[PDB]
Amino acid sequence: DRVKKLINSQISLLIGKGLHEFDSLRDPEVNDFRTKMRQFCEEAAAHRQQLGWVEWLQYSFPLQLEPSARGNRALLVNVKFEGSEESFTFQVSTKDMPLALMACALRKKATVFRQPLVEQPEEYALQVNGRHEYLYGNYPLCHFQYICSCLHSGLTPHLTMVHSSSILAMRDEQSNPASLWSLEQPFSIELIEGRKVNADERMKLVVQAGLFHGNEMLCKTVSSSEVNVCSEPVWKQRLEFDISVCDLPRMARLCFALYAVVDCPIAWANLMLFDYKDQLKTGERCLYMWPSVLLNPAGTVRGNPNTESAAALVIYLPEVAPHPVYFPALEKILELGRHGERRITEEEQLQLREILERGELYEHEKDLVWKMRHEVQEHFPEALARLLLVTKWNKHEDVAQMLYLLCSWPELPVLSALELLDFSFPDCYVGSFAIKSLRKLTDDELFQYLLQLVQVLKYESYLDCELTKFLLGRALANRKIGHFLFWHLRSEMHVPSVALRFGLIMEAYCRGSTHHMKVLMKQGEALSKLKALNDFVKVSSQKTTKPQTKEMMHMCMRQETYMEALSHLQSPLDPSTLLEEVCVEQCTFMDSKMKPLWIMYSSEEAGSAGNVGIIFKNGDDLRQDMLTLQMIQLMDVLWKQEGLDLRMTPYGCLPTGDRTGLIEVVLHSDTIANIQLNKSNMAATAAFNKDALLNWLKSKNPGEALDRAIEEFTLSCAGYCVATYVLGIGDRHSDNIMIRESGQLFHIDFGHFLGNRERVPFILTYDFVHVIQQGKTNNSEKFERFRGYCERAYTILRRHGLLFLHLFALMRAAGLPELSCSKDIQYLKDSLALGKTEEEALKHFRVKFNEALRESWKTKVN
Ligand SMILES: COc1ncc(N2CCOc3ccc(CN(C)C)cc32)cc1NS(C)(=O)=O
Repeated sequence: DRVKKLINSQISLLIGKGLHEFDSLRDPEVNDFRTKMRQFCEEAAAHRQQLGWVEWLQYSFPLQLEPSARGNRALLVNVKFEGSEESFTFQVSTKDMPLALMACALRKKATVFRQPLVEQPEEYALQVNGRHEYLYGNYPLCHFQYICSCLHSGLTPHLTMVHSSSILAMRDEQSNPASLWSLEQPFSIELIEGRKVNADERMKLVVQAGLFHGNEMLCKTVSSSEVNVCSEPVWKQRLEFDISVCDLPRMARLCFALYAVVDCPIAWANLMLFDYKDQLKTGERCLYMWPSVLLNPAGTVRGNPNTESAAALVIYLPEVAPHPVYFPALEKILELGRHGERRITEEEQLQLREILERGELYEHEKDLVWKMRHEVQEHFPEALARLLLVTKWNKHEDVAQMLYLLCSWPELPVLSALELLDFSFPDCYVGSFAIKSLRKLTDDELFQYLLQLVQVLKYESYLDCELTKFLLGRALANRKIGHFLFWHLRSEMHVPSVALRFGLIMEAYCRGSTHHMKVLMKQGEALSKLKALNDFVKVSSQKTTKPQTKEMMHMCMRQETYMEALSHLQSPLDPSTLLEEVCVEQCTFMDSKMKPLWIMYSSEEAGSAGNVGIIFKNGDDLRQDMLTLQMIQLMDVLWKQEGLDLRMTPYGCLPTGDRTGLIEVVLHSDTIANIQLNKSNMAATAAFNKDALLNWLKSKNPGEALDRAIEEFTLSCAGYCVATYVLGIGDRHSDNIMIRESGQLFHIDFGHFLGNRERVPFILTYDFVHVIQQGKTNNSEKFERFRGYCERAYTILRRHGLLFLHLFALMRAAGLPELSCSKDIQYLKDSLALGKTEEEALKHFRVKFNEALRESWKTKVN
């Protein structure tokens, strides 16, 4: 009673939408979703509460492994036991496993405490000090991201021996508190009227209507008659479509576009012809229209919630029978589809093989794919998508024949399944099949594609769907998946077209983890304070000097309400990172229009690794930055899987609200512009501005360390030259390029990509060529190694070209202005030269790299 009511108010506050608002809709689809998903998520919670202690570590602290390890050398490690000040430093091999390190620490504890211990190494796990990260399992130490990170930066790993009883105490502490196919007549509707229409009185109003199965028309579009512009237009007319009622596929959507003609677009509205319970819709429909920015088939099938101001179209769906009509059950479909004809010549089998291994077709090529559909299934199962695209979705007999093959189709690789999630495959059985083949995604692969899977929810026609159930089950089985699923949904609650769907998924998730709900509430409280703090800084920076606004920001942060809200939270950018003590004196803000905040933290428990920063931004939109950075990270994983480490810096970036988000601070780094300012009385001051970068590296890396820094610069420079070229990152200048004290170069500010439109050429800067060449004018040995790194990076990306294409195609659902159409996708197709052979693509890259070298030399002339 009192706990339920409190939890309900806590979910309302967390998701940014009162749960009573779901109840007020009196929507049976909303009610069934809420009841079935609450049950599903509570069942997941009960399974979790009884997990074994090692399984609970897999849930709460999933392993962070090196990409090359997924599916020798000496090392110094500092190990302590929980709640003990005392620690032990000892030598291990990078090939040693956590258990050997643990047995070693237990022998030391037994010698110091003078007693032969009862404890076996099997009863413990290794925590990374002051982090929600653990080392466990039969993996050598160098396979762990944390150990790998220490090895490269020279730092000593600091670990804590945590007993099973302590992990079990965590699990316990975090518990949830106790017949259609006979109807041959053409499809028709009555277009009754319009309400709250706003247009120029000199013009006339028209309603264009179309039937779609995804993006493809099921028949030609039909238009109403022209009627004089007014607030309440009255048509009362029959719109007849060239398709029989029996031929409407299950996922058929009726799409409307209201406009004014002398073309002046006004509004659009879509609806599914069948409901969530498979019933063919009849009766009057009031469609609350969305404003046009003509027909929008990809647009949401739910009405505009702003019923007070929105244009409304009133339609009538006729009663096609005196009894309700449902879409036929799978048994009936399989029965009709089971019947057909299966041959073809040795020459035409070569023609089919040619086009299936080849991707638009000519009409005759389509007919052969369809005729040879059984052979597509048995000998080319990976060509399923091609066959689905040749299926006549406007003929129920062909759809039955297609569904018959699909229902016995072998499971496809993850790559093939991602393509099938596109809106180009709108059928529900196709969608279910795609999810079935995605079930084999590892948590690491799932995390890599989570952003695209969340965007795909915007294409879904109904609330209760296989994709939502899949995402929820995986989120509830892995705390990190759960964390990012929550933030990707929460960051879009200000978007009315997704607020209901996203709000309902977050509620179900919360029912599955009351403890995680409170952990996320703590994060939301810090974000609420940062927004109030940022508003103060925006106002104050216009009235006074920078030192004054900064002192005022500090005084504001030092208030008890701010010190409480801003400290002791898991970072929204990374739940493994603990943001412990806010270091007010180190906090500041940037001089740009939105005055973003620079927030520093420290943790005595984590030591040096506890010194972390976040950038809070309110006013800018970080969605494209997050996507670009996720793509750069993916490049890093694919390169590392080929044994290529280009020493990349894919720092965290996460939208959290309406034009609000965080960016991970990379410490010990500066922009190229700041370094090239060549200030006097500094360790880097230069005789020639071209020496500035190398002198800065020299001051940071004395003696023998310079060699390693130049190499880190070269590797990262090759990675970023390739990444920015492939992704078409433009507006590159000295203040959006950074260098770490390690020598690593990295890019920032990804507000423009995919050419935005101009084809971005490969960029080679003389300043960077100068450092790669160790400061020498001529150094082809070092320069050409760098070219090899670029070529190797580029050829790896090309081999995974389809993965980038499939992911970017799914991202079109995000509604990013620079990722809206096929033209934007064509940019990636050209940058990766996907229509060519590897030798032709490498020849093309070489011409592009040489064109960038001749461009660079115009600066070398001076
Ligand atoms: C899209 O905006 C951003 N993208 C990335 C960063 N990074 C992330 C990595 O750590 C950094 C360390 C220093 C600087 C450069 N300094 C001048 C603040 C920038 C960054 C920062 C911003 N936004 S800002 C700070 O420029 O207002």
